[PDB]
Amino acid sequence: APLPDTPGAPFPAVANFDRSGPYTVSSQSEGPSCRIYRPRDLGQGGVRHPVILWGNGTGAGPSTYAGLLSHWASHGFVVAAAETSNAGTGREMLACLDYLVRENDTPYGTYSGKLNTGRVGTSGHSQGGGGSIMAGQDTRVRTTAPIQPYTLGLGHDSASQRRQQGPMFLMSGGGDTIAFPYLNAQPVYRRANVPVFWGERRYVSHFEPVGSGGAYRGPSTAWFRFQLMDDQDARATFYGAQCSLCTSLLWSVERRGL
Repeated sequence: APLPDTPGAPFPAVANFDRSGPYTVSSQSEGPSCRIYRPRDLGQGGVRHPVILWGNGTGAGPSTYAGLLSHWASHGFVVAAAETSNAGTGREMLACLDYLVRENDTPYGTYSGKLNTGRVGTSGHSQGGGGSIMAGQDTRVRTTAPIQPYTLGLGHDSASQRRQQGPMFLMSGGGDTIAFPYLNAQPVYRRANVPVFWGERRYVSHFEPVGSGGAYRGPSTAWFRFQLMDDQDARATFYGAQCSLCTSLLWSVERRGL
């Protein structure tokens, strides 16, 4: 850990990060209480799929975010969402990683030889966004993208903010009165020991990520494509003084080490 980077053929390019990708998707509950959203046909054309671990919002289940999870899977990601409605410690998210790792390496299953376990990301909404930070401490994790994280309690260890392994895309909502950004997101940005891109979407509430992922679906996808798939087309969304988010009137950007 990190696990070796084992890339396959390059992933098809897409013209929009917020539209579906080329793959037909499926989901199943399997492993240690994991709901996995993935391309129906794994390894099409020789691609090796990067992994995204997902933590739900407090009291929610994977289906609450089915539109977002499937969307990522349509791009070519295998998304392992912990089934738990309380994912703040990040432990259940990582149990799902342990299962995929094992499955990839075994000779005869669904995922055998199909994953790129050297390319792992974490994300989550609210308590699960705190859970993605906590899991981002694992050396197997290359990047995190917490969506409106709740970091004031519900299993969060603020020490984890200074022990990240890769770059973070921190997302907050200007109208979130449940995981108030100044109290839950600003401290994460302040303390991050890795390059951080903090995008605050003005006006949106704590329910914006539920379902299709709303305004966070495209940006989050561009982030994972760039970090996990080396998609250079997604690069400009976050890099440069003129990156897309940077010039958008609906996002407040704060960047560091990038």
